[PDB]
Amino acid sequence: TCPFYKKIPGTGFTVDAFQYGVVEGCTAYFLTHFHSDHYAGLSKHFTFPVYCSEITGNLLKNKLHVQEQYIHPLPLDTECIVNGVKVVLLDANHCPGAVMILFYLPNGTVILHTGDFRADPSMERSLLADQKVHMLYLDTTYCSPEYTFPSQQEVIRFAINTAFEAVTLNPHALVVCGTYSIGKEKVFLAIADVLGSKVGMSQEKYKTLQCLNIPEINSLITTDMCSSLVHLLPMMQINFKGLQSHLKKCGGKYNQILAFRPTGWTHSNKFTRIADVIPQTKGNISIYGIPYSEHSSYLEMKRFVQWLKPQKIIPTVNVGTWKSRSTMEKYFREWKLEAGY
Ligand code: NI
Repeated sequence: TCPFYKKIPGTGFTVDAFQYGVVEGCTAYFLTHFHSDHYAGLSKHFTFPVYCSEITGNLLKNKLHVQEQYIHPLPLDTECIVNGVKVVLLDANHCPGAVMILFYLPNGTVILHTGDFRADPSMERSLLADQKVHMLYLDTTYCSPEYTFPSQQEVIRFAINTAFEAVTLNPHALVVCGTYSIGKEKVFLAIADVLGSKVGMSQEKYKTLQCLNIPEINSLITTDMCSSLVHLLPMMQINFKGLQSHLKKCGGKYNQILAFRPTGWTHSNKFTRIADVIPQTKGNISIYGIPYSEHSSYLEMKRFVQWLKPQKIIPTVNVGTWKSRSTMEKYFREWKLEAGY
C-alpha cells in the first residue's frame, strides 16, 4: 500500500509509486527520475499514463520496454495541463533526466515535490521565483550538519589532475571508473577528455548512455574496450580481486590500474579535505573513493528551504525511524525561527 508522502492531495496523482499495484484513485503516475528505488514496479506490462522528462521516457521505452502509448514526456520550464491540473517540470540537478514537479492545485494551493535533488542557488531564478509554495515534499537524504562534501567542480578537478599525472608518469596505466546506475557521468567523461581517449564499456551500459541526450556522445564513448584507456565496470568489481581479474583480461597492454569509486558522503569527509585524499593501494592497483554527490549537502538544503519559505515540509527520505523524523523536524524549526517565516 502506497504511503501518504507519495500522494498529491486534491489530485488523481502519485509520485514515484509504481511498486504498490493499482493505486486506488490514481489517474496519472509521475516518475521524477530513472533510479531503481523510484521506478520499482514499472515494466512492458504497465498500462497507465506515466508522466516524466524526455530523457526518463527514452530510458522507460529502451531499458524497461514500457510501450510508447503510455509514455507522456513533458518539456522542462513549461506550463502544462495534465488531467485538468497545471504542472511544471524543473531540472533537479540530480542525474540525467531528473526533475522536480510544481503542482498548481485547483483550490489555489501550490506544491513542490523535489524528487531527488542537489539544491543550488540557480534554482532561486527558475520559475520558482514567481509564486508562493505552500507544501514542500523534500529530498532529505543528507539532512544533518555532519554531512559536508565539496562542490562537484572541486571533485572533478581532483580526479582529472590525479588521472593525468598517473598516466603521464606511466603510459601503460589503465584508468577504471565504477558505476551502478545513471548519474555521475562527468567523472568518467572528464577523465577520458584529459587523456584523449573514449570511454570503454559493456553493450548494456553503452545502450543506457545513448538514451541521455548528451551532446556529441558518439565522440566520447565506445564498446571497443581495446581502443580505450578509460574503462567502466560495475561498482561491485571496484576492489583488488575484481581489478586484478580485469587487468588479466587486457592481454598485457597495461601494467597498473588507477580506479575511482564515486560514492556519496563517507565519514572520512568529517576529517579530510579533497586535496588531502589518498588511495588504498595493493601492488600495482590503487583505488580512490571520491565524494561526488548528486544530493544536497546540509548547508545547500538549508539555504534552499530558507529561501523558499514553505508553510509545511514533508520529508521523502529517512522517514522509517522515529529518531530520523525527530532530528529532521528539529532542523526544520531551527531554520524557520532563524529566517523568520
Ligand atoms: Ni536518485
